[PDB]
Amino acid sequence: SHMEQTWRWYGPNDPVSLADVRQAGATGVVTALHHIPNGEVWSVEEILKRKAIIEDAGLVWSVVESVPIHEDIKTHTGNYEQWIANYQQTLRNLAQCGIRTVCYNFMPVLDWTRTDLEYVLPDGSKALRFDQIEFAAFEMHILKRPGAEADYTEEEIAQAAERFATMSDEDKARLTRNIIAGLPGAEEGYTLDQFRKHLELYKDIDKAKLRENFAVFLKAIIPVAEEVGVRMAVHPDDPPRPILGLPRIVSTIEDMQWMVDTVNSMANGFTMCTGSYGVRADNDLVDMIKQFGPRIYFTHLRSTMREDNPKTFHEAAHLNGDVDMYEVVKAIVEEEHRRKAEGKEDLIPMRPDHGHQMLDDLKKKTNPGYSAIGRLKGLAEVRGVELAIQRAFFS
Ligand SMILES: O=C(O)[C@@H](O)[C@@H](O)[C@H](O)[C@H](O)CO
Ligand SMILES: [Cl-]
Ligand SMILES: [Mn+2]
Repeated sequence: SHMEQTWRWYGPNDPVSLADVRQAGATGVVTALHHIPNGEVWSVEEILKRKAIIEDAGLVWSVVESVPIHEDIKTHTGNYEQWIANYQQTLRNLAQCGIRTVCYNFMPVLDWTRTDLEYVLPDGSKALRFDQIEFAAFEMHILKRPGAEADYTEEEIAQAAERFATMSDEDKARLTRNIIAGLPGAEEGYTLDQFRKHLELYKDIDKAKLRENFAVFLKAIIPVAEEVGVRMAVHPDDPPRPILGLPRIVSTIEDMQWMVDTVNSMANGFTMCTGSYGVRADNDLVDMIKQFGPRIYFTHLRSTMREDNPKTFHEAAHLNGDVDMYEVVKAIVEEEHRRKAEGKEDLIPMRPDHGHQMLDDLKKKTNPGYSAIGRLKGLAEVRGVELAIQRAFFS
């Protein structure tokens, strides 16, 4: 009702129109200039061109998601100094156009990851899924990483061998593309060969080293962001665990605390993605919002469901997964109200994040799972929760 409701739109080529977005009830668009090569500067011209298309629909461009961080920055090799300079200028250009929140990630090599893009739920709709056994089969029988066996239980290894033996040639190709070619929003894509040689750049890069590389980026970017009035909102790792022998360093509350200890400026903040942090049971989403609320500048309000094997998860309906959506929304609303009580008034934009593929969308070739109807449904569910919390606790 008063909640700042936003919606990820990929641009003119997105099958979801800006009319669909408005009818969904979003007043704000989340988007990026996806066509601009990784690490190059986003010109004012390109920015204003996207901004105008959105304003034309009677919407506003609320959040950027994402400005990509070149791999040379994450490995701290090659042209990193130039890429950082460009990233800085992108932020200058963005703020000059009046776009003041930037979402970004530090997932190395791979972005957000799923093994199955078309998992049929009992109601007949389709969800994204991360099957631990599918993923083990990829790592040990397709990628053949040495020695990936250390990331798995004996039983999972036996199961991975069995699943692989039932896979068709095309099952194996699809699994591979699913994992490495890039899902919607990802700024990197690989063939198996490209992927395998890219992993080698990380043979001497452990958790501590990646943190060091991230620190170089933050200390360079945050002062520019602060100077220019832009707030940075880091998106967590998805899944928030180390995969493929590579570290993942935006997964837990310790990692969030590390980021604040590294750069104190308020320009250094967070995207509270409940779908991603919520994958692992040990993340206390509500505590995360209580502790880091002042720095939460963007939320993704979706939910996942862990299965019998707790590393296997699929995307749930927004109110029926592992995320206690009531408690999460309550904490966000309480954060917005303390801002208001400290004198300001500074809402936290939300987007429904992912949706199931359902109704008309089942007959379409869709961006997984950025189809419209499922995302509309999640948006509406969360709208309702938030409105009732406003009336029950803040009327
Ligand atoms: O939670 C997620 O995985 C999503 O929000 C992503 O689709 C999005 O691209 C994020 O910015 C991570 O790259
Ligand atoms: Cl969205
Ligand atoms: Mn998210």
